[PDB]
Amino acid sequence: RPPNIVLIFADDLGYGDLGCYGHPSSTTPNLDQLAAGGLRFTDFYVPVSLATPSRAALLTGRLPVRMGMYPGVLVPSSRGGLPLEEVTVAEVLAARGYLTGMAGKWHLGVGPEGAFLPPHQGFHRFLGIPYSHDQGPCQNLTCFPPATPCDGGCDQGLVPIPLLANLSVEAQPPWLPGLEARYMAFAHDLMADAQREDRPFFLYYASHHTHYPQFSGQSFAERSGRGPFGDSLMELDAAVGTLMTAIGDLGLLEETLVIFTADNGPETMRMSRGGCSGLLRCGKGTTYEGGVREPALAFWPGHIAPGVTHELASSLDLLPTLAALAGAPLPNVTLDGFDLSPLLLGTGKSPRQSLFFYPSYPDEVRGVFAVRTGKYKAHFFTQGSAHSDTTADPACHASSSLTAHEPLLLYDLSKDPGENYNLLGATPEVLQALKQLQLLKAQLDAAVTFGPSQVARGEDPALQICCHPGCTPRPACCHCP
Amino acid sequence: RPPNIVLIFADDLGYGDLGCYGHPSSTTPNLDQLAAGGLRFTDFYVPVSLATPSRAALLTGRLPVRMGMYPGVLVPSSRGGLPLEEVTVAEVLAARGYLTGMAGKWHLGVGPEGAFLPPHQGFHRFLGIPYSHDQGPCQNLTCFPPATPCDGGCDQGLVPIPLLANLSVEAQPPWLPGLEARYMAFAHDLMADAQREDRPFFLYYASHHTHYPQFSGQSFAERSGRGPFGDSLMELDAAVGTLMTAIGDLGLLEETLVIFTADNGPETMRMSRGGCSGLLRCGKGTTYEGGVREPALAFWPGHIAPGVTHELASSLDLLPTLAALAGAPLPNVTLDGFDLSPLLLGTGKSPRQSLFFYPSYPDEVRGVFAVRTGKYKAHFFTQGSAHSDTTADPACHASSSLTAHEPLLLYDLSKDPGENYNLLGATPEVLQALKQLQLLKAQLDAAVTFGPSQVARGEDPALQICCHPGCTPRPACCHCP
Ligand SMILES: *[C@H]1O[C@H](CO)[C@@H](O[C@H]2O[C@H](CO)[C@@H](O)[C@H](O)[C@H]2NC(C)=O)[C@H](O)[C@H]1NC(C)=O
Ligand SMILES: *[C@H]1O[C@H](CO)[C@@H](O[C@H]2O[C@H](CO)[C@@H](O)[C@H](O)[C@H]2NC(C)=O)[C@H](O)[C@H]1NC(C)=O
Ligand SMILES: [Mg+2]
Ligand SMILES: [Mg+2]
Repeated sequence: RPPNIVLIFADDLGYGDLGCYGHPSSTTPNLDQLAAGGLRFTDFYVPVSLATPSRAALLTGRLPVRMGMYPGVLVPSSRGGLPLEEVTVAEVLAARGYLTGMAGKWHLGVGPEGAFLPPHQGFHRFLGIPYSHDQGPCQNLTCFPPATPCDGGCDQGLVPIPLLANLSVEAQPPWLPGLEARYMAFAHDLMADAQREDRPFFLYYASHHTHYPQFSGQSFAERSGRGPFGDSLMELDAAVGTLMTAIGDLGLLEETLVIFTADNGPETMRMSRGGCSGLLRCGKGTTYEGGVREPALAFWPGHIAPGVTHELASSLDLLPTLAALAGAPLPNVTLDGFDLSPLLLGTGKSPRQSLFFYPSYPDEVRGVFAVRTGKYKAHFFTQGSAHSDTTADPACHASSSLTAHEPLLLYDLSKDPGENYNLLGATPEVLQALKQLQLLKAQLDAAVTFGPSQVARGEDPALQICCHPGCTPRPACCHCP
Repeated sequence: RPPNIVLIFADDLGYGDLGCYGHPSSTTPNLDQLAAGGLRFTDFYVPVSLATPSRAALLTGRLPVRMGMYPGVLVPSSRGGLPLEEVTVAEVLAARGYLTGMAGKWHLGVGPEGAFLPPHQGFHRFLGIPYSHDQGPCQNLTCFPPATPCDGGCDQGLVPIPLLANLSVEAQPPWLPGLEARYMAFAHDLMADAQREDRPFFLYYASHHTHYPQFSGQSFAERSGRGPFGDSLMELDAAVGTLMTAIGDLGLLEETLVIFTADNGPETMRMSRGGCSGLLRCGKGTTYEGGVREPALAFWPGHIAPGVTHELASSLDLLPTLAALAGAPLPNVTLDGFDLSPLLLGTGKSPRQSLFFYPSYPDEVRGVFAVRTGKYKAHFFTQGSAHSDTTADPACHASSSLTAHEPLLLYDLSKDPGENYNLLGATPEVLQALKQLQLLKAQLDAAVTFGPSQVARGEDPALQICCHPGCTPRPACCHCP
């Protein structure tokens, strides 16, 4: 039968944050053990280094511009959302009869009467926050018990963060030192109900770690030895340990595929309360490797042998791989990913040779910003971001503005993953890579027409979720902790 | 009985070059397996990030300025050398009756009739090159067989590189695609003779990898998928695999302690033919973490359990640990390291709380440049280096000149290992760290008197080794390949 699937997606976590990706001070013992008994990717990517667009791509296997998920990210007042018409992974697995569930951050739209909420896009069960946890004021929230407050305040002028159960406000705001526990219990129940009914489950655990502001429950506060960002990552790692114990307990180890990855690179503007891209350059919000190249682990005892692949892979390849693996059929839409099951099961290579990267603010005159083929990556356009400010590398700062490069900038990632030495600063291998990259951009730009933007549909304060509907004064009357 | 000891010391290799320290493209399967069954350090250091001074410190357990090993490094014409009077590790183990042997780079002086060569400082056996392999012309050497030449030429105006056997020129220059093989065989014989005579051996394998220029034998050329720097590191890794097979073969696994580390950070001026410091800042020649913080593995089946320590350690601590472990007595000299055996054997903590860092060009008016206590590191002086040029971080370049900092620059390495956020840009933990660091520098600077420099004793071309003594014209007549 099709396997049970657990998909864990961390938030704003970098390529060099796990212990097993080199960090000297992180504490992530469950993830290290999951890498030690599974496949660790060195070259897995996401196509855009922001939250919404990354989350859309993972769930539909489709580049975000195809469906209007740009520019920037959605906010609480947002009129727009991932069209209902797109077929998510949960829609696909639901129809093969999976009990589907999601815990955590959705950030894929809310809408008039919550029409874009997960329960409309194929999850049977949903306990979570519908957008990032810092999108609503937090100067009064506790981030670390007993009463260490969240740092800095978060977004102002908005309803507190709502924890939701399907479409109902279960709390507003929730108590952050307790979210993990709520989420483990929801996960545990979903698994056990699925055993109960003889059916495979699909759990989508989209953690809030390690997005700003950092938080954790008391068993982690001040125990990772890397400060708040670590306490928070140690908690995500202990949630993973929990899912894994529960998989043990129900005797489901060899029947569950478990993937871990993250939506985008670190927010280095948070300084030492943000993540680390390791040897890679820059972070969140850019098309440099540090923003789009993420950690990725695939673990399935008895099906995937412990190792390290350098094959190309993308979050875009998850719907199709999982569809394949569960004998479910693919939507009748154009897809930008591929089935990676041969690579997972060790009977093949990855079919993916290229990757296309779009910036946070794309546009049809400029098209794709960077393309990777084999070991080479070309950048046609370059640009820093305020999510990546504060590091010593000036190309990452928001003062590095949009600059065009013709001839393109060319890096061989196998020797210069750090993207330091432009090879066009000659050889025949180089001229052949340049001609291929130039043609893959012109091909893609000529063939993709952007979907009309969801984010420019604007904002309506009246779409903000409220615990005490119709109350007054808005937004402070919404609440019910 | 005291264990057999193998000490492997790589050259110009960075903290993020091993596969197990995060690199995405290196191929180092034996070292990864050695980490997987042993202790991987995250915070091991060397006190100066140049070759000579690092090599002096490791062998004597003493800060290089105590014995005149500054500034810069020794050259072939150098009149000076590590005084005979210093007691090396090999001297110490010899007197407890170890069969002692060294293969590889010595760079600790040559002298009039080779008075500073290893055979005078306690090794019974020596097959190697007495200084770096690029210190003599290489435009005509082959670096990768069948006939790929070394890149760039190396040093000019000098005798070719001599391979030596005790004090005799066995070759000049040697064939670089064959060094590994010579070195494995010498190592194999030394082990097996030591079994034969019922005595513990001490092998000091100081590889030439991954110093410029890169080279390897044909089984590695073009097979690591990271280019020449990788082919070269893949060869060092396959030498490690060989030592390990040989340890197996003689049935010596649980009686041999094996340590791996490297003398100093990467030479990023070699660009993509140089190493990678990972998330750490800068490289070779600086007192930033990327120049002084090195990979370090301790492997001893049945004595050291597989893990990861974050305890402080230094190359300075090796003589005393090994002396302890072999029940040999310590020289009657002031030592700057400590016995780490409790940490190795899991019955203790490291005794080391502080580390003192000197620059490549030290002086008694300025004294130590950086000090680490617990998780904090202070920099009293900062400075870039031409060994670290070419990266995006401007503080590493040789155009960043010697700048004093009062108040000191203060970093908490557990949250900011990358040395980005000066904490003095307030708190009581901070003021207490500042006062302690300021006092550890003034204490050390007032108590260490520098030894008179060996390197300023000057140069005599006549000290250059010659295969065909008395020939003419010097230096090209020296040779005998
Ligand atoms: C809200 O929606 C779902 C689905 O209706 C709730 O559903 C589940 O709850 C019970 C068992 O866990 C059963 O009464 C329902 O059959 C079951 N539904 C399915 C399809 O499994 C759920 O409790 C709410 N979501 C969550 C967990 O918050
Ligand atoms: C040069 O010096 C050493 C020591 O004299 C040589 O010594 C070893 O060689 C033989 C066995 O390997 C024996 O004849 C000697 O007893 C032995 N010496 C010791 C003390 O072990 C050695 O071959 C030369 N160095 C090397 C290996 O190059
Ligand atoms: Mg995100
Ligand atoms: Mg060196």
